[PDB]
Amino acid sequence: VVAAAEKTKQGVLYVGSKTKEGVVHGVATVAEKTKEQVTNVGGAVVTGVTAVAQKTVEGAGSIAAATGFVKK
Amino acid sequence: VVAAAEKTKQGVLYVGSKTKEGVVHGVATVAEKTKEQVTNVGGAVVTGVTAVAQKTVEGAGSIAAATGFVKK
Amino acid sequence: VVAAAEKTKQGVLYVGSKTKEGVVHGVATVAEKTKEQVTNVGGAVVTGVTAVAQKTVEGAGSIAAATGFVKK
Amino acid sequence: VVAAAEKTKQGVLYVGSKTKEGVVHGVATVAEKTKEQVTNVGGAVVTGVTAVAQKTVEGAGSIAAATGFVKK
Amino acid sequence: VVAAAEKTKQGVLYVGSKTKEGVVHGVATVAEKTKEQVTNVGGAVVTGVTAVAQKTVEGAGSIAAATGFVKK
Amino acid sequence: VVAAAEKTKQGVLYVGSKTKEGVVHGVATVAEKTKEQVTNVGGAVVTGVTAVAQKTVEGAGSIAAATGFVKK
Amino acid sequence: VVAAAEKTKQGVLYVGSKTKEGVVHGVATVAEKTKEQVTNVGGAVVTGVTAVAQKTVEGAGSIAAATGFVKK
Amino acid sequence: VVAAAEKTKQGVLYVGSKTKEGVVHGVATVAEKTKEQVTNVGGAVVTGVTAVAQKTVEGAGSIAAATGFVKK
Amino acid sequence: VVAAAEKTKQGVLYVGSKTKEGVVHGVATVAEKTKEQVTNVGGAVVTGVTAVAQKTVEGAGSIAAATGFVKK
Amino acid sequence: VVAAAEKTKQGVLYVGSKTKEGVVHGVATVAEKTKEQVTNVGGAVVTGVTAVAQKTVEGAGSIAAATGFVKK
Amino acid sequence: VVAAAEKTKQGVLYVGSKTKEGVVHGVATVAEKTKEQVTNVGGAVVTGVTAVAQKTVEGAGSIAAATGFVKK
Amino acid sequence: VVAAAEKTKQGVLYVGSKTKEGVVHGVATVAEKTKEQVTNVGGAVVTGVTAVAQKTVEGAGSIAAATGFVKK
Repeated sequence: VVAAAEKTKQGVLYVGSKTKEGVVHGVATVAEKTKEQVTNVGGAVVTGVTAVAQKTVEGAGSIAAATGFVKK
Repeated sequence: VVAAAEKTKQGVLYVGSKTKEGVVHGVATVAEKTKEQVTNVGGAVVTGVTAVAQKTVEGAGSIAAATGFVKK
Repeated sequence: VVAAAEKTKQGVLYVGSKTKEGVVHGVATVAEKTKEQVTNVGGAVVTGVTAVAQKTVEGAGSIAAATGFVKK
Repeated sequence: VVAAAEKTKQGVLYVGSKTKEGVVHGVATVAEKTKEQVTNVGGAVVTGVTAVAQKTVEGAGSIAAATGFVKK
Repeated sequence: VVAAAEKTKQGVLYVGSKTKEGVVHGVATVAEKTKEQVTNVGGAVVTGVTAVAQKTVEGAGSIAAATGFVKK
Repeated sequence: VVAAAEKTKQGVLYVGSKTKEGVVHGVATVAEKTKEQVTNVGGAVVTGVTAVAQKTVEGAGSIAAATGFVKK
Repeated sequence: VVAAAEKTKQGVLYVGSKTKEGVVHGVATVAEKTKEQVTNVGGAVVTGVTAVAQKTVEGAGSIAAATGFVKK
Repeated sequence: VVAAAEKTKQGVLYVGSKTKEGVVHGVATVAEKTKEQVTNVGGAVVTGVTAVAQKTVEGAGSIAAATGFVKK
Repeated sequence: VVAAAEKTKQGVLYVGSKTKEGVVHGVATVAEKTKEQVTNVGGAVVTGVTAVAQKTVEGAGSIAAATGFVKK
Repeated sequence: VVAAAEKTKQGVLYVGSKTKEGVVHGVATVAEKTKEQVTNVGGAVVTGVTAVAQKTVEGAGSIAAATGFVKK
Repeated sequence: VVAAAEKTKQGVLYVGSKTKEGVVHGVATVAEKTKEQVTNVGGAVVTGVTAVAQKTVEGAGSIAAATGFVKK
Repeated sequence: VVAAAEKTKQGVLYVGSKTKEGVVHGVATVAEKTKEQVTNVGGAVVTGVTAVAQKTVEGAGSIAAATGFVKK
């Protein structure tokens, strides 16, 4: 799990949201009368009504993610 | 789990939200009469009604994340 | 878990929120009559009605996160 | 768990919130008639109605976080 | 758990909040008729109705956090 | 748990809060008829109705925090 | 315009209304840049969201109404 | 305009209203830049969200109404 | 305009209103830059959110109303 | 305008109102830059949020009302 | 304008109001830069948030009202 | 204007009001830069937050009211 980023040197961004009665649930877990469960999140969960990503990367960007599940 | 970032050197950002009766639940866990459960979050959970990410990276950016689950 | 950041050298940001009756729950855990549970958060949980991230990184930025779960 | 940051050298930020009856719960735990539970937070939990992060990093920034859970 | 920061050398920030009947709960724990529980916070919990972070890092910044849970 | 910071050398910040009937609870613990519980806080808990952090770091800043929980 | 009523002698009434955001306008008159207008009401105007009339007349009932408009 | 009523001799009434944000306007008149207008009410104007009339007349009832408009 | 009423001799009434943000306007008149207007009310104007009339007349009841408008 | 009433001889009334932020306007008149206007009320104006009339007439009741408007 | 009433001979009334921030205006008149206006009230204006009239008439009741407007 | 009343012979009344921040205006007149106005009240103006009239008339009751307006 190695991440690196380097940068060497030698407009209008409009988001308009007009909603009404917005109900958002990003990560939900409902367990009833069960025995064993695992909710494993290790990446990126984005939830919205107006989910906007403008000009996310304009330089050095590097996201390193890893998940592990071992059950011996 | 190594993260590195270096930078060597030698506009209008508008978000408009006009909502009404907004209910947001980012991370929720509901356990009733169960035995064993694991809610493991190790990444990035973003929840909103107007979730906007403008000009997130313009330089050296590097996010290193890792999760581990061992059950012997 | 090593994080590093170095920087060597040799506009209008508007967010407008006009809501009414906003109910927000970031991290919630509901346990009733259960036996064993683990709520493990080790990353980044962002919850809002108007969740805006403008110009987050413009220099040296590096977030290193790690989670571990061992059950022998 | 090592974090480092160094910087060597040789606008309008508006947030407008006009809400009414805002109820916020950042981190909540509800335990009724259970036996064992663990609420482990070791990262970053942000909760709001108008959660704005403007110009978070413009220099040397590095957040190192780690969590550990061992049950032998 | 080592944190370091060094800096060597050789605008308008407006937040406007106009709310009414705001109820905020940052960290809450409700235990009724249970046996064992642990609420462990070791990172950063931010809760608000208008949670604004403007120009957080402009120099040397490095936050090192770690949590440990051992149950033999 | 080592923290270091050094700095060697050789605007308008407005927050406006106009609320009414604001109830804030930062850290609360409710224990009824339980046996054992631990509320361990060792990081940073920020709670407010208008929680604003403007120009937090502009020099050498480094916060080192650590928590330990051992139950043999 | 003569009304008369005489009476000589020798259960469950349930109304259930569960609405949300109800806007009612019984008698409205909108005049803009006009010359002459007449709004003459002399009968019976009933306006509602749940307009219920149960067991209105069980005895002597007699409603006598009259309207007149003369323009010589 | 004569009204008379005589009476010679020789249960559960439930109304349930559960609303939210109810706006009621019984008699309204809007005049802008006009010359002449007449709003004449002489009968019975009933306006509501839950307008219930239960067992209005069980005896001698007689409503005599009259309106007149003369313009010579 | 003669009204008469004579009477010669020889349960549960429940109203339940549970509202929120109720705005009521019974009789309103808006005049702007006009010349002549007449608002004549001579009957019965009833305005409400929960307008209930239970068992209004059980005996001798007689309402005599009259309006007159002469413009020579 | 003659009213007469004679009477010769030889339960639970529950009203429940639970509101919040109730604004009531019975009789309102708005005049701006006009010349002539007349607001004539001579009947019965009832305005409320929970306007209840239970068992209004059980005996001799007679309301005689009259209005007059002469403009020669 | 004659009113007469004669009577010759030979329970639980509950009103429950639980409000919050109640603003009531019975009779209001707003005059700005006008010339002539008349607000004539001669009947019965009832304004409230919980306007209840229980068992108003059980005997001899007779209300005689009259209004007059002459403009020669 | 004659009123007469004669009577010849040969329970629990509960009102419960629990309000908060109640503003009441019975009769109001606002005059600004006008010329002529008349506010004539000759009937009955009732204004309240909990306006209750229980058992108003159980005997001889007769209210005689009259208003006059002459402008030659």
